[PDB]
Amino acid sequence: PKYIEHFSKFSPSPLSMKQFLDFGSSNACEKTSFTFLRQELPVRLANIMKEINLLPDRVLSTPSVQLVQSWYVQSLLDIMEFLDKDPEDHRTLSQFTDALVTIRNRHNDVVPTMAQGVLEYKDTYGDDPVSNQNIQYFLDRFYLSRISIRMLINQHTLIFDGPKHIGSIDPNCNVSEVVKDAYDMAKLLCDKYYMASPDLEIQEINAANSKQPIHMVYVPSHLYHMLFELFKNAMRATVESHESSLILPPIKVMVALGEEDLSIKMSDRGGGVPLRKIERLFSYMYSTAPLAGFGYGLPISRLYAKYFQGDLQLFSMEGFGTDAVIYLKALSTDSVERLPVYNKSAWRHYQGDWCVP
Amino acid sequence: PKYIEHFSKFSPSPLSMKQFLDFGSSNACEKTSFTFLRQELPVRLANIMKEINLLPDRVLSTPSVQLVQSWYVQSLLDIMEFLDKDPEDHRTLSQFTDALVTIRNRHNDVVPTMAQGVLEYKDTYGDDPVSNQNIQYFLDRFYLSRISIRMLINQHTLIFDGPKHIGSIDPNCNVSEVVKDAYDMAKLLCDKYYMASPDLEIQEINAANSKQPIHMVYVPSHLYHMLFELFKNAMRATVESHESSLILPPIKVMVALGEEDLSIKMSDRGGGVPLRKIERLFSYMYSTAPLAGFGYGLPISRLYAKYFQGDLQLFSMEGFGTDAVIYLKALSTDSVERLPVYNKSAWRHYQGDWCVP
Ligand SMILES: *S(=O)(=O)c1cccc(Oc2ccc(-n3c(=O)[nH]c4c(NCC)cc(F)cc43)cc2)c1
Ligand SMILES: *S(=O)(=O)c1cccc(Oc2ccc(-n3c(=O)[nH]c4c(NCC)cc(F)cc43)cc2)c1
Ligand SMILES: CC(C)c1ccc(COc2ccc(CC(=O)NCCN)cc2Cl)cc1
Ligand SMILES: CC(C)c1ccc(COc2ccc(CC(=O)NCCN)cc2Cl)cc1
Repeated sequence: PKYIEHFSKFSPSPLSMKQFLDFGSSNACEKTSFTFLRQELPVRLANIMKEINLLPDRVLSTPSVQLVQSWYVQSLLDIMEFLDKDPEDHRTLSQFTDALVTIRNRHNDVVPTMAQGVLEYKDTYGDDPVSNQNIQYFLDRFYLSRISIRMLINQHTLIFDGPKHIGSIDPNCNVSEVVKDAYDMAKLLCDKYYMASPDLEIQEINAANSKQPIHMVYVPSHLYHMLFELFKNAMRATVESHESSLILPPIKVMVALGEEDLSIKMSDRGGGVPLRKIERLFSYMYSTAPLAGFGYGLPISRLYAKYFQGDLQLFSMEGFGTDAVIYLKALSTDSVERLPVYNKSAWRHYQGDWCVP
Repeated sequence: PKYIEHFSKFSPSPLSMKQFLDFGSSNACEKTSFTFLRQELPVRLANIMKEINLLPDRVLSTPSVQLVQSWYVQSLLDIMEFLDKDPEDHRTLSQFTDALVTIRNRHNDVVPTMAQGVLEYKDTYGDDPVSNQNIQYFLDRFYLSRISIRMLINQHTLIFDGPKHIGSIDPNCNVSEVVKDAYDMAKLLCDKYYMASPDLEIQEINAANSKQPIHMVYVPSHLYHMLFELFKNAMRATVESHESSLILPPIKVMVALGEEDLSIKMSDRGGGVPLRKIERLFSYMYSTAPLAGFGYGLPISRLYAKYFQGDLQLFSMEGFGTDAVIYLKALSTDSVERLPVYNKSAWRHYQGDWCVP
C-alpha cells in the first residue's frame, strides 16, 4: 500500500505539554494546526497500520483486526484529501474539523473490538507466555498510538470550535480535586452495588512550598480515568475482604510534588495479592474472559500514565493491602508524548538460562 | 579446559529450603552430604567458570578477572581430588570439611575484586547503557552463583563440625526480632556518625492467625543483611533531609504473612528520589566510583532476596520518602534456590523503536 508506505517512512513528532499550550493559545493558530495535522495524522496513522501488518496472518485475517484496519484505511483516506487544499479558505478549515470528528467517532469501538480478537486468539491458538508477550507489546503500542491520535484530534476540535482550559489541557489542574471527583464517582457506584464504601483521606506534600495546594499542567480527563480505575479496584477489594467486619478501613491518598516527579499514592487495606500474580492485572490476555464495565481498565490506565513520560505501579502485601502510585512529570517541558514508531527496531520484536529442580 | 568442560555439561541442582533441612537433620547424613557436594560443587564451579569465558577478551584479560578465575580453577581442582575417595573413611570426611573451609576463605575477597574490575572498565572503555546491561546480567548471575556455593559450604561445615538452628537455617526464624537486630546495629552506627537516629515502629499482620507472632523457615543472616542495608539507607536519608528539623520521623516496618508471601515493608520520610533515578541504586556501575563500607550493598541485598525466589523492590515519592519491600516465600517448599545455568540460552545474551522529539 503505497500511500501507507509514503507516510510510514516519516516518524511521528512527539509534542510537549508546553508545545500543546502554544498551539491553543489563540484561535488564529487554526491555520497552523491544520497544516500541521494534515501531515502528522497520516504519519501517525500509517506508522501504526504498518505495524499491524507485521502481525502473523493468523492474527491479521481475523474479523476484528480486519474491521479495525478498515477504519484506519478510511480515516487515512479522509485526511489525505486535504493535502492540496488552501489553508486561507475558511471552508477548508471547517470541513477539516468536520472530518476530524467523523474519524474520531468511526474509531470509537476499537477497544472492545481488539478485546474480542484477544479472546478469539486464546481459544483458537491458546495463551502461552510467548503469545502473551507479543500481545502485550503490540497492544501497548497500538493503544498508545490511539491515545496520541485522539489527543491531537481533541486539541484541534475543542479549541477551534467557533480561556482557562486549553482544549483537554488544564494549565492549573488542582490534583486533589480530581482525586476527590474520581473518589466520589466510585463511591456512588460502590454504595449502589455493595451497600458500603470506604471513606477517603487525602494529604499533600508540596516539598518546595509547604503551604501551596498542588497544581500542575495536565490532561485532567486522563488523570480522572486512572484514579477512577484505581479507586474502583481499591473499594471492591476493601469491601469484599471485610465481609465479616463492621468498620471499613479508608482509602488513603498522598499527593507529593518534587523537583521532577508529581506522585499520587493510593493505599488500601483490602487483603493484597501475591507478588507472583500482581502483573497479571496489566495483561490483556488475563483481562479477557457490576463495576466491570465502568472504567477504561488497568492496562489502559497505565498507558495514560506513560503517554506523557509517567508511570503507574502497583505493589501489594498479601494478607494486608495494596498501594498504587501514579508518577507524573512535574514540569510541562518534561511532559512529552511517548509515541511508538515503526522501523526495523520494532520489526525484530515480533520475530531457559536459569535452573529448574 | 576439559575438566571445566566435563562438569559444565551438567546443570546445577537447586535445592529447596525443606531439602536443606533434611540434609542437616542428623550428623549421620555426612556421607550423603559428602557424596552430593563432591559432584555438585564442581558442577556449580564449572558452570560459572564457563560463563566467565563468554566475557570479551578485553574484560577477560584484566587482572581482577584473572585473579578470580585463578581462585575458581584452584577450588575446582581441590574438590575433584575427592572424586575417587572412600566415603566410609572418616579421614576422607574430615579432610573434605577442611578443604571446604579453605575454598571458602580463598574466595573471601571476590566482591571488591570484581568491583575493581568494574571501575577499570568504566575508565578504560566507558559506561554506556549497553556495557551496563552486560555488567548487570553477568554480575547478578555471578554473585547468585557465589551465594549458592557459599550456602552449600556453610550448610556442610556448620552442621558436621564434630539442634534448633540447622547450619545457617532457622526453622523458627522470628522475623520481627531480626528486624530489631538490624535496626539496633544501624542505630548504633547512625548515632555515632550523625549524632541522631530515627526511632523504629514495627507492626505485624498475620492474616491467617491474627494473634501469632510471625515465624518462618529462613536463613536469618541473609535477612539481616538486607534489612541492615535498607536501615542504613533509610536512616541516613532521614537525618540528612531534616538538617533543619528538630523531630526525626521514625522508620516504620510492617511484617505481613499471607498464603504465599511473607512481606516486610520499610518506610522512611527521608525526601525520596525521582523515579528516573531510583534503579541506579541497583546498578553495579553506578555503585562504583562513614556508613559506606559496613553492609553488602543494595545490588547484593536484592540477590539475597532473589536467591530463594523472593524479591526486593524500592518505590519512592520524590519530596516525601521511600518504601522498600522484601518479598519472601511463606512456604518452605516454595523456597528454592535460584541458580544461573550456562547454555546457549545464556550464550546469546552476551551477543530504537520509540520516538524522540
Ligand atoms: S488471578 O486470580 O490470577 C488474579 C491475578 C491478579 C489479581 C487478581 O485479583 C485482584 C484484583 C485487584 C486487586 N487489587 C486490590 O486488592 N487492591 C487494588 C488496588 N488498590 C489501589 C490502592 C489497585 C488495583 F489496580 C488492584 C487492586 C487485587 C487482586 C486475580
Ligand atoms: S544519583 O544522584 O544519580 C542517585 C541515583 C539514585 C539514588 C541516589 O541517592 C539515593 C540514595 C538512597 C536513597 N534512599 C532513601 O532516601 N531512602 C532509601 C531507602 N529506604 C528504605 C525505607 C532504601 C534505599 F535502598 C535507598 C533509599 C535515595 C537516593 C542518587
Ligand atoms: C487481537 C490482537 C490484539 C492480537 C491477537 C493475537 C496476537 C498474537 O500475536 C502473536 C502471537 C505469536 C507470535 C510469535 C510468532 O508466530 N512469530 C512469527 C514466527 N514466524 C507473534 C505474534 Cl505478533 C496479537 C494481537
Ligand atoms: C569486572 C567485571 C565485573 C566486568 C567488567 C566489564 C564487563 C563488560 O562486559 C561487556 C561489555 C560489552 C559487551 C558487548 C560486546 O562487546 N559484545 C560482543 C560483541 N562482539 C559485552 C560485555 Cl559481557 C563485564 C564484566
